[PDB]
Amino acid sequence: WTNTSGSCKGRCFELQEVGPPDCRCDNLCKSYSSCCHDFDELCLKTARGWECTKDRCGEVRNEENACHCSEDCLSRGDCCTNYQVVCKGESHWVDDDCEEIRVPECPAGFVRPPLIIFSVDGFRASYMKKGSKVMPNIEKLRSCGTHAPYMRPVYPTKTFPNLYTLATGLYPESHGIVGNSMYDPVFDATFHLRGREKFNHRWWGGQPLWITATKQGVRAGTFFWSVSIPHERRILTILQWLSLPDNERPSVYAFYSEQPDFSGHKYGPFGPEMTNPLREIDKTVGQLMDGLKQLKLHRCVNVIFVGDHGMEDVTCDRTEFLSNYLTNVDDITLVPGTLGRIRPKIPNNLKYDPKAIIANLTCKKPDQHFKPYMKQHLPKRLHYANNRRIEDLHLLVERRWHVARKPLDKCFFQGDHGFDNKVNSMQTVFVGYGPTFKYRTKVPPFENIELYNVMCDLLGLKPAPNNGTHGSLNHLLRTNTFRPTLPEEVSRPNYPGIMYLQSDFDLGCTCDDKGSTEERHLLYGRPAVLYRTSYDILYHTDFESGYSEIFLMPLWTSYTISKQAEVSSIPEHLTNCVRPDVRVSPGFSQNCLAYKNDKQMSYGFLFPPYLSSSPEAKYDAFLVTNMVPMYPAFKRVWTYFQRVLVKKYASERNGVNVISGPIFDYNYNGLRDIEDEIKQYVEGSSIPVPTHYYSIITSCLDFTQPADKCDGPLSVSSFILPHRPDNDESCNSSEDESKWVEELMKMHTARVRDIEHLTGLDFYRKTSRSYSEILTLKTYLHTYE
Ligand SMILES: *[C@@H]1O[C@H](CO)[C@@H](O[C@@H]2O[C@H](CO)[C@@H](O[C@@H]3O[C@H](CO[C@H]4O[C@H](CO)[C@@H](O)[C@H](O[C@H]5O[C@H](CO)[C@@H](O)[C@H](O)[C@@H]5O[C@H]5O[C@H](CO)[C@@H](O)[C@H](O)[C@@H]5O)[C@@H]4O)[C@@H](O)[C@H](O)[C@@H]3O)[C@H](O)[C@H]2NC(C)=O)[C@H](O)[C@H]1NC(C)=O
Ligand SMILES: *[C@@H]1O[C@H](CO[C@@H]2O[C@@H](C)[C@@H](O)[C@@H](O)[C@@H]2O)[C@@H](O[C@@H]2O[C@H](CO)[C@@H](O[C@@H]3O[C@H](CO)[C@@H](O)[C@H](O[C@H]4O[C@H](CO)[C@@H](O)[C@H](O)[C@@H]4O)[C@@H]3O)[C@H](O)[C@H]2NC(C)=O)[C@H](O[C@@H]2O[C@@H](C)[C@@H](O)[C@@H](O)[C@@H]2O)[C@H]1NC(C)=O
Ligand SMILES: O=C(CCN1CCN(C(=O)OCc2cc(Cl)cc(Cl)c2)CC1)c1ccc2[nH]c(=O)oc2c1
Ligand SMILES: *[C@@H]1O[C@H](CO)[C@@H](O[C@@H]2O[C@H](CO)[C@@H](O)[C@H](O)[C@H]2NC(C)=O)[C@H](O)[C@H]1NC(C)=O
Ligand SMILES: [Ca+2]
Ligand SMILES: [Ca+2]
Ligand SMILES: [Cl-]
Ligand SMILES: [K+]
Ligand code: NA
Ligand code: NA
Ligand SMILES: [Zn+2]
Ligand SMILES: [Zn+2]
Repeated sequence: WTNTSGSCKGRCFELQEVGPPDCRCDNLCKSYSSCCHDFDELCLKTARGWECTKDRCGEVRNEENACHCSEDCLSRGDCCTNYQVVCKGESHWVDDDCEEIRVPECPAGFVRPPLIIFSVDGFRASYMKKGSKVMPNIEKLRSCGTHAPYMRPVYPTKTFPNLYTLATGLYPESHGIVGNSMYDPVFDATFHLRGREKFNHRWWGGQPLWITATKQGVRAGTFFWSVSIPHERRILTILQWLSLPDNERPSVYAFYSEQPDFSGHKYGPFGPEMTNPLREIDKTVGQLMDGLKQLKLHRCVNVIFVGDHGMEDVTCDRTEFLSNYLTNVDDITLVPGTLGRIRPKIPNNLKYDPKAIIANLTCKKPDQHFKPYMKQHLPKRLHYANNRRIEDLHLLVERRWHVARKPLDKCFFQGDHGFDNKVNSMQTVFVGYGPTFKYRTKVPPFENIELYNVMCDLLGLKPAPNNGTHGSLNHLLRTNTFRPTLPEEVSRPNYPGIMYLQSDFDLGCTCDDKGSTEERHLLYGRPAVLYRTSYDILYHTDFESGYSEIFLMPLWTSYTISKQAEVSSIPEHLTNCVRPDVRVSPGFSQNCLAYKNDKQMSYGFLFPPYLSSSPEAKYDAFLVTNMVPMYPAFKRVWTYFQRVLVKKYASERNGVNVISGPIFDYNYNGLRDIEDEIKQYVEGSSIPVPTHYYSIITSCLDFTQPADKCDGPLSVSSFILPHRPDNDESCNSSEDESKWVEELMKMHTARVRDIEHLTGLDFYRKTSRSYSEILTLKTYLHTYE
């Protein structure tokens, strides 16, 4: 119980959090039904509106007014934002020329620039194309400050997962807010957009920016605004807090707008009804900038104008129904819409057959507008699996479409979001303006998981452990850049020489018949191994590898293919050639007998014999130390990549450096598995089966320079292919590989950083580039939009 008969007099929007039985006056009181009886009348004043008029200039202060035009209002920090414009002949901030901020220009008592996070819900990246005619304030921030053409949100491209990702620097699978709605099987409770369940602390993991701030003695403003508090009041409150004494004043502030998301759902992103809501948000930005200018803070504060996700054209008519694919939809619960998550209606039903359900949802209609996946098979770039709240069965929905259980479940909407985070329509905005951000600078697109580290740096805070790559966004900043340190190598390699004779081996294999290796094939230095293990560096004419004695295969295989390289076929008599490696013991080698016995498992090679520099060098590609276990269905993908696509990339990019290898992620946590976690081996052997195969393809950004003679920045594209026993994911896989393999690889595009987490390897340790630039390169994701 709370005594609401108390009063908010002189307590409106107080920073001290009050709890029952005392009545609250803070912004959050509304969502706990604990505001004092007079909160609306004292704290949500609307009298005379939000703008000063000429007749109000120099007025005697009236406490009933929403905002003031009295001579004392600047010293009290509660002027209407246009006070100096109307009463003192000042210009609106938007009308001022763009002037470089070389150092913060703050009033006395400020020791560092405050940070204001201006969050806009559903602000699609392409809305910026409307320019100054629609949004002059936002356009000025964008062109005068630092901006990206777009920022990549996290999957699902929904509000609660993305806002909490912005606050923590974590993937939803780690922070726990995996959707706008979610069922936790341990709690046996459901989190919803509406209701009280979401207010329970048990759902919210990690460490949000406001907690990081308070734990390190930095004061934070609210990061939650009640829908009943109008935007003009949110801006005035922030300005009032910025006017508090030095010992009370917060260092970080957040503003939130439900728009343009609200109108986006009603009218779609291309709707003519979108113009007025965008003009209204721009007016709010204008009030904040004018408000800051009159308080002499417009060249003091850092402003981050950021969105949570974009908006797509989605209609009721474009809905796929599970009732058209499955006999009994009454036995299942579906999280529907722009994504699908399926689980049995009865939480632990033994009759629930996910295998039969997936089979009925796989390639059943030619233009099917969704694809089913067991969560561990989802593209690794989504990082959407390691949480009990994520159902095993997932449906990736095609952009512009919805999925529903049955038809029973005019249309209420014309727009929606939630789709795959690489989708153009889901892309959102990023603008950084102020003394710490760069002046009139465009930066390449980046992921929202990276902002938490930057916000910590802008506030002098040590970030909590997160999924960002600290230093990868250093190019956005004038100052407060993070000096990163190269991770120390944990395991030094062995460099084995010849220690065995051909006669020492009995592997059941048959075969009919250092130097400059490092310089040519290892262009960016040796990858470092960041965990404790036993491995060997093996040199060859055409490739170099880091061979694991534990996993009996390379952790990585590195090779360079020039633009002029010749592709050759494997001679008929060498098709089944596998040769013992005299540098590696029989006890630390794979064997052909295991592969022959295993009627479901074949083998591939990491360095392809097809790309050998000579028939003599080709024999090295058939070494037992270059072989890896591969399902025949996967070999169709792998062989096409090696025989066709590597040469294609070398020819188009002027040579390529390729690093390929296995990945073991049986527990789908996005991290390298330890031995005990491996759940599949080649029949009757200790040869582990990878869950995935990666490749990192590097070349010169300036393609007029060959990959092996690049003087400047690099260009990279990578992938993490699922090692599957079938090609059920690719509906057109019965056709030639030229019709589907590339499409599959593009879907499984990845960052070098994703591969580093999955392998415990550290790449690009020896380049002529700055470490900050290399960190940006590692976070790059090649999208095929
Ligand atoms: C993205 O970045 C994060 C953060 O660095 C990485 O996640 C971390 O991984 C390490 C190594 O696996 C984990 O440490 C292990 O776990 C415990 C400590 O765990 C407890 O204490 C920490 C710190 O106080 C706390 O954050 C943990 O919170 C988990 O559990 C809460 C209660 O259930 C929950 O609310 C919260 O969301 C979080 O759940 C998530 O993590 C667990 C695993 O911990 C996972 O099962 C679950 O599905 C969620 O994803 C927890 O109380 C140590 O004793 C061990 O020795 C070991 O060191 C960290 O706990 C974990 N941190 C977080 C915040 O998840 C990701 O790996 C990285 N991803 C990639 C791909 O790089
Ligand atoms: C819920 O709150 C009501 C409103 O009170 C205000 O808000 C609360 C949260 C708190 O901040 C209060 O201080 C605010 O007044 C409560 O009603 C009030 O109850 C108090 C008594 O508990 C009343 O007081 C007296 O007011 C007189 C003036 O009108 C004073 O002269 C008097 O002072 C004498 O007594 C004190 C205490 O011994 C001495 O120290 C002094 O020297 C002096 O001799 C008191 O201060 C107040 O007037 C009430 N306000 C109103 C508007 O009625 C409410 O309390 C309940 O209801 C009231 C009507 C009484 O029956 C209470 O006994 C009863 O608890 C709160 N509800 C609950 C359940 O606690
Ligand atoms: O329910 C909501 C919004 C509810 N709140 C979001 C959080 N919020 C707030 O002020 O967040 C501010 C904030 C918090 C954090 Cl963690 C981080 C930052 Cl950078 C900023 C209050 C309003 C919603 C929004 C869009 C939707 N689209 C849709 O289909 O359903 C929707 C529901
Ligand atoms: C998968 O789809 C098939 C239809 O293609 C379902 O099988 C049919 O079920 C009905 C009963 O509703 C029978 O009358 C038909 O004879 C069945 N057809 C065939 C070809 O067997 C099947 O039930 C679906 N499975 C699931 C799990 O939904
Ligand atoms: Ca319309
Ligand atoms: Ca793992
Ligand atoms: Cl959801
Ligand atoms: K076999
Ligand atoms: Na509230
Ligand atoms: Na197929
Ligand atoms: Zn949103
Ligand atoms: Zn929305």
